Amino acid sequence: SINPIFEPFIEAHRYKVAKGGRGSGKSWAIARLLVEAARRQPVRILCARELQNSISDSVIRLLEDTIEREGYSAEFEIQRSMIRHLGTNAEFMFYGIKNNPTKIKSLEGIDICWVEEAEAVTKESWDILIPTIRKPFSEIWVSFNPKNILDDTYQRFVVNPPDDICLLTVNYTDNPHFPEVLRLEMEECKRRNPTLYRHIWLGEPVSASDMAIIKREWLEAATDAHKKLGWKAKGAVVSAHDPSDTGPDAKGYASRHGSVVKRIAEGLLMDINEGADWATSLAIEDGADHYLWDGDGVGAGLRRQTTEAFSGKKITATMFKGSESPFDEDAPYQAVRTIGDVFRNKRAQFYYALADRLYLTYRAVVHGEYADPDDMLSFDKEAIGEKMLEKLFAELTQIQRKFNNNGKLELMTKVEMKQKLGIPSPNLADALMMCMHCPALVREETEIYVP
Repeated sequence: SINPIFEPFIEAHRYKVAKGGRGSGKSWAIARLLVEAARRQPVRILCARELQNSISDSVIRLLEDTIEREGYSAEFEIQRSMIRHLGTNAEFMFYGIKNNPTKIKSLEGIDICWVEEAEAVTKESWDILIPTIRKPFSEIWVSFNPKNILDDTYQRFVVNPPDDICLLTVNYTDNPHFPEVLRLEMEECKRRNPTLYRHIWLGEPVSASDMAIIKREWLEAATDAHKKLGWKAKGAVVSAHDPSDTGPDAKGYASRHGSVVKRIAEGLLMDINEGADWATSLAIEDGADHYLWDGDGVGAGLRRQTTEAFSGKKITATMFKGSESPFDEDAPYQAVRTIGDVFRNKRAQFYYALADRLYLTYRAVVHGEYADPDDMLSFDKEAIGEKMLEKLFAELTQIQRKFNNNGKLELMTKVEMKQKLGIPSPNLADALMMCMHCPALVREETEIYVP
């Protein structure tokens, strides 16, 4: 008998999509149905995936194992990159979309395309693949484990689905032959990191909390926004350092030139002094006029080393304590209510400064609403590097408001984030937040003055 949950995939539908976490057996279910179809119809079946650096990355072994398991071996011809039924002449072929877009576009007579590990498939790859499956009554079958809700595959098939889709959600709980080997992994994870367990094993996509303060779409708009809207970085250079703690979590550094972010860096396997040396050296390299570091924890004693590093250079050095009452707390709140009435503390104050800059930039880029570039924020992608930029964005989107019994704005602490969300401390995000603050007044011709 075939897995009953997959019965709807036997009926005709243009799109057949199965999503869920690990151990659901969905790929085995799909392999079985395609083998049974191949035994009965002269179908050409394209097995596709985002990247196929070798044939061993494809589902070919899975199909062979399926054929052997059911006892169908004598019905088939097996080659390194082809399976063919000797009765119907049905054929399976295997290509990576990134690897052979030309070959894929040139394929004719395809009846079924199975895209496996489809969470890896990019918008560009879908746009290439889908128009090629153009035979009347041809079908696209898709199996994936959700990553982020905003990823193209999830958007394309779950959020804004096409006409004539059969969507199944299947997890290990729907697998009557869930392997003990996987049950062992699942329970281990469920206990150790409940949030991660829901993502990996219950197939829950990563999505922004309703309490999140910075949206991914704003960060995308803000990427190279100075190029998009055509302005240049003007202002002081501000750098900041998050020394993390005694644990493994990477240290953070961020630097900006006025409204344009120019560097985001991580500091691995450093003690507190190595970290401060690294960060102050980066600030010197970046031509910083102002440097801040988090002194609320392990960084509380770094003033001496920091000021010594800057000896002979006019660089201001400010210990940032996110737990303190907001800067200028008795001043009117702008954009009888004071700054202190609005924000619980400096961490909230400056995260909202960041969020505000980002939202304004988004409104400018996406909705064409004018804003002063000084009040915006752009990420210089070429300067920062795509890799570090993505790391930063993945942290920023998890920063969350928490309920406050005095109606003030307050955020979850990094310790709370680690404990509830099961993620490392967001030290890149915090480093960028700290460089929102410029408390030290200076001019080339004057003293540094801290009011």
